[PDB]
Amino acid sequence: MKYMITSKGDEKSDLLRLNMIAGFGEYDMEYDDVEPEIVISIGGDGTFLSAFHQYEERLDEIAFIGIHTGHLGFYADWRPAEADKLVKLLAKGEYQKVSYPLLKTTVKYGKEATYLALNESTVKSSGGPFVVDVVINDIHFERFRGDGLCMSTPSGTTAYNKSLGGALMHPSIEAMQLTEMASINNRVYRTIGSPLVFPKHHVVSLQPVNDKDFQISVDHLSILHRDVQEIRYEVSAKKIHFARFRSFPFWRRVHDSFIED
Amino acid sequence: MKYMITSKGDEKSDLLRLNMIAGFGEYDMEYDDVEPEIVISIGGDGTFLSAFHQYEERLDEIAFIGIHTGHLGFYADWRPAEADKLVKLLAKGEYQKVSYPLLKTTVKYGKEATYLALNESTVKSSGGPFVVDVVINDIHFERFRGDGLCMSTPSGTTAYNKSLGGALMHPSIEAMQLTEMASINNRVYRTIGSPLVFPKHHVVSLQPVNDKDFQISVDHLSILHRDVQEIRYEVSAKKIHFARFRSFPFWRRVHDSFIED
Amino acid sequence: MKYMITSKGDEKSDLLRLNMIAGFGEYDMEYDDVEPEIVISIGGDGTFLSAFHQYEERLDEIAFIGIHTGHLGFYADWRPAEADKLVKLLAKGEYQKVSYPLLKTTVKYGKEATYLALNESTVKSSGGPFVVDVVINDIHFERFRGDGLCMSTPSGTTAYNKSLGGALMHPSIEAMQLTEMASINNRVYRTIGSPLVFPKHHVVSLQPVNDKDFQISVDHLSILHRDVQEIRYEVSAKKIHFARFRSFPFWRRVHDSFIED
Amino acid sequence: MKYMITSKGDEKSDLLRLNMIAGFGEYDMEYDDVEPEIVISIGGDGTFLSAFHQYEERLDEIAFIGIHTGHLGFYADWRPAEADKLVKLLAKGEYQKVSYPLLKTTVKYGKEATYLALNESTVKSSGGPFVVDVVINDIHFERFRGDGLCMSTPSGTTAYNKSLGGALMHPSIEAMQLTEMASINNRVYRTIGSPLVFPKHHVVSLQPVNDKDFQISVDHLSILHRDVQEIRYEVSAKKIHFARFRSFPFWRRVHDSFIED
Ligand SMILES: [N-]=[N+]=NCCCCn1c(Br)nc2c(N)ncnc21
Ligand SMILES: [N-]=[N+]=NCCCCn1c(Br)nc2c(N)ncnc21
Ligand SMILES: [N-]=[N+]=NCCCCn1c(Br)nc2c(N)ncnc21
Ligand SMILES: [N-]=[N+]=NCCCCn1c(Br)nc2c(N)ncnc21
Repeated sequence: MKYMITSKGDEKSDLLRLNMIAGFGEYDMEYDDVEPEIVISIGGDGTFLSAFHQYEERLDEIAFIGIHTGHLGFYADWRPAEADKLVKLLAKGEYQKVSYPLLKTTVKYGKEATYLALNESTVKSSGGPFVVDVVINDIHFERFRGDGLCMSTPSGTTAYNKSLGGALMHPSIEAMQLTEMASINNRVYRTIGSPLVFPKHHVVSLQPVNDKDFQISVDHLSILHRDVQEIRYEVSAKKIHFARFRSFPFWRRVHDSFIED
Repeated sequence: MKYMITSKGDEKSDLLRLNMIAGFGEYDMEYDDVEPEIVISIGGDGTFLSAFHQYEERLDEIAFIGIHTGHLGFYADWRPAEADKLVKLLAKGEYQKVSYPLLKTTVKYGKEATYLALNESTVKSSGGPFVVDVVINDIHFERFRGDGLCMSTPSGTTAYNKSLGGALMHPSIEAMQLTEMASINNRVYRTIGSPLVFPKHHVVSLQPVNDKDFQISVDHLSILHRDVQEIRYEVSAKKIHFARFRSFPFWRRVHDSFIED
Repeated sequence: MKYMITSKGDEKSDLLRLNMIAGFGEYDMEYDDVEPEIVISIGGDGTFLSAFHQYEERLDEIAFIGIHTGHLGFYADWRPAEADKLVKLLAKGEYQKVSYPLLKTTVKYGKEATYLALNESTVKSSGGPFVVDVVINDIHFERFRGDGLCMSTPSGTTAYNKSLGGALMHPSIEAMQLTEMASINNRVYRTIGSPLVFPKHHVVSLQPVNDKDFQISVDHLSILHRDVQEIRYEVSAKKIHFARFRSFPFWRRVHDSFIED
Repeated sequence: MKYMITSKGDEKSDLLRLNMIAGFGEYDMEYDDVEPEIVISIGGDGTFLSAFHQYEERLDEIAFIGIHTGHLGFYADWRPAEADKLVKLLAKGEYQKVSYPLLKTTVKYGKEATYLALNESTVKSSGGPFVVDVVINDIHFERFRGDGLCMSTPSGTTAYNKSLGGALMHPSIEAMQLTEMASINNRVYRTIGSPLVFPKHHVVSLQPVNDKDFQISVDHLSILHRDVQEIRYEVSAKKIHFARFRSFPFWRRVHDSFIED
């Protein structure tokens, strides 16, 4: 199969990449970063995020693999000492795949721009106060007033969603979680406060009240959008496919990253 | 069909019950509180909880309906003014049903006792300090130290789970959420802190460390269990079936109860 | 005495201002917005904040008064219906004063800039990730990693400090409170998480780790500072003096704003 | 001076106690556990709590010292390796003292019982639902509905108060902090949610609404009180006096216990 390898850019990740290319050169494996069926990221979860968005147009044709040359990552979750064994079983093929849900973010202008997120998408205010009306399935739910909102993927719950008090969902649950950032709550302004978990086909809409410019982020990318009229959140029909080669449970992956290792 | 009606016991709930029995007497409807196919609770969510556990041995043969004579409830969510229209469309039959996930709680002794919960099951310490080892899918996850733990159903997320910082899940998501109660976290003792959402077939086990007596609650019921050896939490294969007669979205039901009405 | 009146700028606040000037014209009261001893703000807490920072160079010579033409404010906490009675007892003089603590914020460059805050001062990152070392009384306390930090005055605890989970302090306590914004906590990075309350003379220092550009806010004002080397927080020796004319307890003021009114 | 030493009861704490008595026997130091001026606790913070309440009738005549034979404590905060140096400088006298605020808890029946707490006092419900009206300085503040309340001393903020989201106050601030336990908040029932910090002479009163039986705890002690009519919280006029022998800042003590050591 075709393959390619991204690297964090530091010394050890580049050297581990060339070592796997040399190991791949001993098999029926052609290097190709244009039409690959296997994408390997070496470095961290951020390096994996770049590899995902780099090939987010062909998600159904790629099995992703992450190698962490630093601390353990939730996507780059295979030690460098297992690089040589990764190459062989990848070269055989006939491995099983695992798929995670993704977040679909739509932005409408007075024009439309859609995005896909592996971790989360956030909405903050371009300087001024952040005020939006939250619409769930065409029903007005609340008028949010604070620092912003964060809609997280299941696997993204361990990232920014966790710092905002959100819960950690197992990535086999096709859903999305919304969390609040420093919400103002007084006798006249009311937010739900609790994080919200939405199943598939549930559409969460954010609609402006005053300023129509929001700082919208999607994973690592963050762009200021002007004259915004609506932000639509829903579980994406597209999924990301990992190459499963051993057994590393998500809760074990959560334990090693936050409890002890 | 056979039917029965429970009442909160106050004046208006009893009078609304006799009015529906009289309205039911004008149809092919026999009253029977032993083998009913339709159970109506009048009062509040607590009155509905009693009706559920009263017929929790025959959940697949009953469509539940809740009427709130007081404030809006998440299970008793139909106004008394709609009692006369409930009777007629219930008498016709040919309504659609909706099903919610339930929580299965297993307790092992040096003997076994299983339970079903509509909202949540909690574990606290019988006087002394609460210490348990949390085991997720036979893998040790953490050693919890605090006031206790709460495993909530999807519909139960709006109850005790909400007061503990847990997220609100849509009841169409077959899952269960675990929350922490006043967990102690220092340089040597570590808990995850974030709430955890577990899909079906995921088994969460609580195992004692010192004292084997815990105050285990299941919905409104709470019993002190002695010489406890294991507490097993998992999404139940059994479900509760409501009688759907109009359109009352869960998020609309959340809005009316916490934001404004 | 000399006096001046600021107004929110809308119709009713301007008309209430001219009405008090006319009422003041019936006494030994000269209007002067350069050297006043009594400053009246009409509008809201934001209008009061502007009046404070407008005369923050002469705080020991001014008694402040706030009138809310909208909802109740914690500084603008006197109804417009009491405007005519405010004018008379202000004209008599011989009222008692009440004083609140202020926050002193120092910023050092490779040059020094000091500021005074009535509510709080916040530190966020200019685009990139926010990382600082927190130094309390010259002892390294923690390496913070997240969205930012907020040091609040006692009276400022009801503002942004409250949205960040901070506690509400009575303004008679000469202290300052620090709160965290979306702090990242994993097995390798650790923050205290709890808000911290510091007495007088306690100096809290924030020191950069990578980027030396921070978005530093002080009350409503927010300015991007570049090549920052240190941010020093401490309870200010200066205080703000209100003109006490009735009895409005802080906890009563908290009750009317968040519980019910 | 007279002195006495309490011990956790395990082997090393008893042996360290007899070693200090033998070291004290080489000075003008008489052992006396009835009228001592110096009390030494060996073990942990719990052992120190027992020593405090054991001599809480003569707090103005005693300088307390805590030795931790296990992990670092906030009261037992001197290593066993410094036991021999503690004995000598204690025998010289002429050390400086440091004093911490205490919590005064009053309970009224249809009779009165007062208590002193070094960490905190908690109020929970004897089985049924916990509902109280919170009265601050004779003004009704809120109707609390949840699991209970916790009023903490400044030094007690690092204990149970920290697990409940409360802030950490420096013990030089004569104040008390109130925190909420799993408070229920819906459209009809409202709590402040934020922790509250009260200065001296501020009296916080809890008054029953239905059940007059509460599980009231004071530090380690916990007693069920029946037919309760009022619970009064205020900063105590009495203080605890430690024997200062080196320099161990409270924030350094917080750092070593929660961040790293
Ligand atoms: N706030 N904040 N947090 C930033 C986390 C950055 C590292 N990181 C990435 Br990039 N993705 C994940 C993920 N899915 N889970 C956990 N950490 C992750
Ligand atoms: N802590 N605490 N909270 C007690 C809530 C009691 C009322 N109540 C019942 Br009973 N069941 C539900 C439910 N599913 N959602 C919301 N309120 C509910
Ligand atoms: N986040 N956020 N919150 C902004 C609050 C703005 C209104 N406001 C002002 Br301006 N000052 C105070 C104060 N001291 N207490 C309460 N509200 C206040
Ligand atoms: N929940 N819960 N937490 C129990 C803490 C028990 C140990 N411990 C004692 Br006993 N007193 C203190 C104190 N003042 N600070 C920190 N830990 C303390």
